[PDB]
Amino acid sequence: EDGYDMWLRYQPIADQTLLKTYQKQIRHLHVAGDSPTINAAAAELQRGLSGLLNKPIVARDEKLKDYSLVIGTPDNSPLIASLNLGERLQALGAEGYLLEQTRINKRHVVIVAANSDVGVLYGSFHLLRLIQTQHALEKLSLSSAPRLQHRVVNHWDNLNRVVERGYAGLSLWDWGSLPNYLAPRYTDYARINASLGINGTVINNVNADPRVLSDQFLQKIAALADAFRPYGIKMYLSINFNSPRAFGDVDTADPLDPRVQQWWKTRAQKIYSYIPDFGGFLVKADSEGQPGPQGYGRDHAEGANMLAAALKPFGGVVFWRAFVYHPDIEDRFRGAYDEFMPLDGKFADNVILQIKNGPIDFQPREPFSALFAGMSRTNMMMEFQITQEYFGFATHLAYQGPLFEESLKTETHARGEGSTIGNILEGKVFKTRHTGMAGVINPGTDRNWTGHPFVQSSWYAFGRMAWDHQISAATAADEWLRMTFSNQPAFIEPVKQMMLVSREAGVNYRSPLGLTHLYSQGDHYGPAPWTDDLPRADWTAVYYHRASKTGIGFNRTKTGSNALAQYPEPIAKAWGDLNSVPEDLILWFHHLSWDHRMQSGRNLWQELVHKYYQGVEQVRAMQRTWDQQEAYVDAARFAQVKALLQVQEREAVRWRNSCVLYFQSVAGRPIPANYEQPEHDLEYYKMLARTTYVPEPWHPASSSRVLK
Amino acid sequence: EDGYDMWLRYQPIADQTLLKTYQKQIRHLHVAGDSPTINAAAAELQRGLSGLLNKPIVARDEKLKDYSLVIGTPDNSPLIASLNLGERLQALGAEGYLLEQTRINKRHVVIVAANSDVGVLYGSFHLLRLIQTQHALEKLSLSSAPRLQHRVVNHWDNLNRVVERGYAGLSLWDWGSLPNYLAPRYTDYARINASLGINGTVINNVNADPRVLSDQFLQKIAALADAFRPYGIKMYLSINFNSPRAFGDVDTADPLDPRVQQWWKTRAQKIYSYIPDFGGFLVKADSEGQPGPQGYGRDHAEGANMLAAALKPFGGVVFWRAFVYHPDIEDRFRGAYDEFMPLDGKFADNVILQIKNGPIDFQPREPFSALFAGMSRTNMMMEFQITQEYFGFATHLAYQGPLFEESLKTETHARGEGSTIGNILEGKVFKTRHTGMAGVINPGTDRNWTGHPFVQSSWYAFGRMAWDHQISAATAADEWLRMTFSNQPAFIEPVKQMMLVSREAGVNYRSPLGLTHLYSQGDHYGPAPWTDDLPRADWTAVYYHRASKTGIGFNRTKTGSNALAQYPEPIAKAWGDLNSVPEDLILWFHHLSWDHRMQSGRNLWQELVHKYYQGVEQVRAMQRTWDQQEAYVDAARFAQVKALLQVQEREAVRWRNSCVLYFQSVAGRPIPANYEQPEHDLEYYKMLARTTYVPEPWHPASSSRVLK
Ligand SMILES: O[C@@H]1[C@@H](O)[C@H](O[C@@H]2CO[C@@H](O)[C@H](O)[C@H]2O)OC[C@H]1O
Ligand SMILES: O[C@@H]1[C@@H](O)[C@H](O[C@@H]2CO[C@@H](O)[C@H](O)[C@H]2O)OC[C@H]1O
Ligand SMILES: [Co+2]
Ligand SMILES: [Co+2]
Ligand SMILES: [Co+2]
Ligand SMILES: [Co+2]
Ligand SMILES: [Co+2]
Ligand SMILES: [Co+2]
Ligand SMILES: [Co+2]
Ligand SMILES: [Co+2]
Repeated sequence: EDGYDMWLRYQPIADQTLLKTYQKQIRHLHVAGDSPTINAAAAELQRGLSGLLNKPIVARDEKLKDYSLVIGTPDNSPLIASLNLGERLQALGAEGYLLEQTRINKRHVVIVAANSDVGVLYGSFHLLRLIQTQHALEKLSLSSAPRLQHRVVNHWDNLNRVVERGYAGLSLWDWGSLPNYLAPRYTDYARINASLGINGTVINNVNADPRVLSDQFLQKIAALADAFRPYGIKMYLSINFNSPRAFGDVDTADPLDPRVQQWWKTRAQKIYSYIPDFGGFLVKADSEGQPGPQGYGRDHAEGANMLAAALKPFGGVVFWRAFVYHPDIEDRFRGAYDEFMPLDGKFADNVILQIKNGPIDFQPREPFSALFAGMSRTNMMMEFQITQEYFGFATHLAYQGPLFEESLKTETHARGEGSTIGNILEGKVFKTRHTGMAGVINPGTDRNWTGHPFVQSSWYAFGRMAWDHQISAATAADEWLRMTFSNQPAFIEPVKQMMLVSREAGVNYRSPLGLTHLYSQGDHYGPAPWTDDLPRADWTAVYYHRASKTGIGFNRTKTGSNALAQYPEPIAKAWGDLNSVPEDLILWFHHLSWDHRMQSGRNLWQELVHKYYQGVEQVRAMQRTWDQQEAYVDAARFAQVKALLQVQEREAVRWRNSCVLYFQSVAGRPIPANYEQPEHDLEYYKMLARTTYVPEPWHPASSSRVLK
Repeated sequence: EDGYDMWLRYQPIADQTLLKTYQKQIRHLHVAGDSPTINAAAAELQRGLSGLLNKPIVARDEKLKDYSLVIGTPDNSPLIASLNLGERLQALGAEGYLLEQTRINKRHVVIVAANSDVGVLYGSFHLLRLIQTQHALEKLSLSSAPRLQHRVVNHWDNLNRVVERGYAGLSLWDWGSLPNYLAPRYTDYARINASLGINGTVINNVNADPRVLSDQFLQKIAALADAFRPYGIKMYLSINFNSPRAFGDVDTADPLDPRVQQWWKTRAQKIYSYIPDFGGFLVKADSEGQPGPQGYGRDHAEGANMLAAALKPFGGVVFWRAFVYHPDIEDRFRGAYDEFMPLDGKFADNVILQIKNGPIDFQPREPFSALFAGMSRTNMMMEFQITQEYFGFATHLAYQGPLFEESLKTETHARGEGSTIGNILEGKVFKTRHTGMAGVINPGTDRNWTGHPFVQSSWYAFGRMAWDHQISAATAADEWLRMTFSNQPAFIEPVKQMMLVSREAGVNYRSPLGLTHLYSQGDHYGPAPWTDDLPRADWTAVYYHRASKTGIGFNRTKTGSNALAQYPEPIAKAWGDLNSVPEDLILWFHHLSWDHRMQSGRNLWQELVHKYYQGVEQVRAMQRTWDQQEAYVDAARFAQVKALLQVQEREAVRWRNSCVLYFQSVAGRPIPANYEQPEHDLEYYKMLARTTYVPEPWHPASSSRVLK
């Protein structure tokens, strides 16, 4: 096992009693349809059922035999049509499906029914997953339909093939051999994402390269689009707003100038001639030096709508990112809400505002982005991070399921109780036209796609939740572990719990209690809570925690930046009262004295030390847990994960010592004697921050020759 | 087939008659020894014999059975010792072996015998190779010893894991998980190289990063050395001559300063404490802005000897590169010879001068480096390039076997007939102590290690030629094709001839007739024969061709730069007379009028055009040849090579058109009417040079957003 198949491991069911049962149930595979998508479904079932059931199952269009798996839509399979499923099937829409043990013409059969061909494909993947996870097919009757419209992944890939915040190798897209070489991996990539119901992908960096819109690259991209099409995945591209000028065709990119409007209309026509079902554009504009409307004195609705008007005739959409924040504002936290609230209602119907789960930047824990509960007349979608920019690259084990679950189940009170983030995204709260979530996966050419094996679990969790936002981190992990490693109960429970605690461990050894943004800038690998004196203050560490001799935290109540007033009243009330604010968010909103007593009985200095030390202990416990699993995992992946956990323990100790000693130097309070005193002093950890290798090809820190 | 196994494909022998014969001859594997090296040999024979013979062959130490493969040395295998091989074994030295079908106490055996364990390992790989190439074991009696001491590969890997002139992915060395994670791939890398007899590797960029000498990185590198050691491969490191300054320990790097001498001796001690059999140092100094002794007003002997004094007590050596040339000389061709000739005999016995095959920079054809025939009191070694910096990156098929053979069989007349480069390298011509050959392979994390499947053939040939410098390109291709693809004679012949013509095709469409250095600067992917006006002229294209309305070529005779006088008399004569100079080198030494008549009857302009058009035709012929092999090759690799050849044809045409149109614009002569006239003009090809994607992560050109 080298991880190439990820969770699509079609190995014979290990439980022999169960294997026999499946073997009696699925003896033939009946597929009448022959469209590309149906063919892809048949091909997956054929390879999947043959592997899992350890016998040759070939997809065939023949007279129905007893004990068959029959797939199709009423339109492409007369057998499925004969069941007259009616309303039951129809309610499942354009992507849903029904899996049911039933009878046709007296024959025993298990049907993968749907209204569309992509519905059959999704249904087929679920059929396989049931087997992969050793669920019973007897009396099977289940239907499912996705709860969000655009379920997409994002790749921050540069055209040179280096991935920004990419810890799993070079970009998968081999531009030098495209379009001529349709590599097998492009199809496997499609199969991975289709297996989760992911129906779209942005293959290029948001720090966007204009070349993607030239003929040279559109031919390459079209070949990728072709490979992805039979698997229901639409192609999207990140665009550079200054494209008209980069191509030398117009002396401005002002969205109100007719020549600019025409440039993009003509370019959309060119794109659509290459990729007739192109999904549309992802846009990072007027943020971190990236070009945008405000550079021409226009607003984000004006810029987005101009792009949207160009794509509208072709059915394309603009995913316009809300990750915007000007250096001059008093509180970065407030930024996005204050930028976009005045524009609510001004965006065209095929513009969707793509918002990170939190107001800052993918930190281990952030409160929900206020825009989610505030924008009532604009299409929204979520942006989550899978690649571990802030969770330890490819060396740290960190299942992100819980982060996503936490976010999606957060009650916002936008329109009273029941206004969870998930319900907002689905369109149940504010009535909206387009819904979705995007996941920044940043996989690469490493054999196992994600570098660290467990980053696969995050990918998985993300994909499952995009399909159904109420799926728990626990459910997703159970499924993933069974598909990826083993169906042994003794293995699943400990390793699932290990996965479930990994995120919190990553909070604890880095920045607990509402602390945030304590990373080495700008690589983000290691600790650097002392960071100051950067061109922009809101990229430093001290800006956020505002530690002094008397206290720590950032005042976001009515007496401070009043960011709490950007939230619905019940959240503002709960978070602004020291009696009710969750301790896991406290320092985001309150500047508190070191003597403040926490729920545990410890003072805030004590509780900070306790959490940092807890994070390291949690990693050490993960080590012990993983070591007890050697009998259930293959030798190669076992050794790799064991080794990576050793690296993570070493770094978590470095994180703990660096942060505790730094905050000690400011607070001037001792570390309690029941905690192991750090091996060295604060200057040594500063030196370690300057010299400890940063393991990412992209960030310049990896080339740093600093040795002192 | 995804190329991960390279030429060590242990699939069952297809010829059933042959298979039975091998199955009757090798029924058991007898191994008495148990050292790490013998264990690795035994492991290789076990996996190899089992796969090739399609039956379980397990290494055992037991009472000898009839029809056994018996391996060992007289010291570790009583059975081998009982044969009293004597003088037969003595002639094999420290790395040689004997392969022989014989008898031990009545029992039919085949022995792999040597004086050392590594000799047994090398012999074990040859035994496998015999079987892999379907050679008969009956009456087998052969011996072999390497002809060069230091057979190494070079990795231009940066510590961020980007490879300089790297077309095959990221660096193999995963510094973020080292030393903790001993990846299986590290062992497979060792197996690949040991299979060829390669006993050394320089893992880091010659543009050297001083971090490799820090404890942080030495701990990581030692884990690599540990993995490489049982395979007989020693560890070497490129060094930065300014390291004492970079570490902040001394205020100069002057080699005559006692503090600097002491810094390197103390650092050597540190290195050997981690790696007790460390091979030594590779050094790029006073070249292309890299630091060196001349930066302190010292010479290369003074610099090299100071490093050599530090390594001497530990047995280490210094590979000092002669790739040096300063911008204000009249003729870069003369550079290295004028730099090093005055230092002949001034280098310590553990310094070896590492010299490129030619005096410029790995161009598709270069005459031999004059230093090989001139230095008589200095250890020398060859530097060859495998990675296709100048042969089309990972998209062009360019077997380098013929280049290496051409070089190694070149008569220099240094000391009579038989003064071939190969014979000089062996130490027979000048009587030197330390000999070798280095190969710049630059593989990466791509699944097939080399990107383009055929780059594996060039690595293969290099290693075989490092073992025996008289091995032909034809022989190495025959072996490689059989090991990599098929033993079918109808496949071997045409694909072997295709491989053999590929180098020459790459000369023809780029720079035939002694033209050189016509590449886009400084990425090197595409044509740019117009290149001028760079910070230094010797990095441009016009500097070399000197094309004008009246002629082309560079005068290196007595009436020009007189670089020919740097060669032995007979060579200068032959190359300096228009009657005897090879046409494949003519423009290196002579500036000729466009009306000069060539051997073919064509004038020089006509011949120029003919060659450029010939190169494209040769690529088209390679396409047709490869299409005829579909029945013999697995579908995946077949499709991949088919597609790459399409990219190569497109590029070859771009090269042909760009060059023919450029030289036409200078010469003012028509392209003869029988040739397909390019439809676009020269300005268009200049535009394509600015905008055609450069497929390499490392060079900045791949990030170029130029669109016009
Ligand atoms: O969210 C912000 C990040 O975008 C920022 O990342 C920066 C990207 O550009 C790099 O050149 C910088 O080094 C790096 O800091 O980091 C700060 C964070 O607030
Ligand atoms: O041999 C010379 C090369 O070394 C040179 O390659 C240069 C390497 O440094 C890069 O930064 C430059 O861009 C590149 O030109 O090119 C010319 C060749 O003569
Ligand atoms: Co894995
Ligand atoms: Co980059
Ligand atoms: Co645990
Ligand atoms: Co206290
Ligand atoms: Co290959
Ligand atoms: Co680099
Ligand atoms: Co041919
Ligand atoms: Co003419």
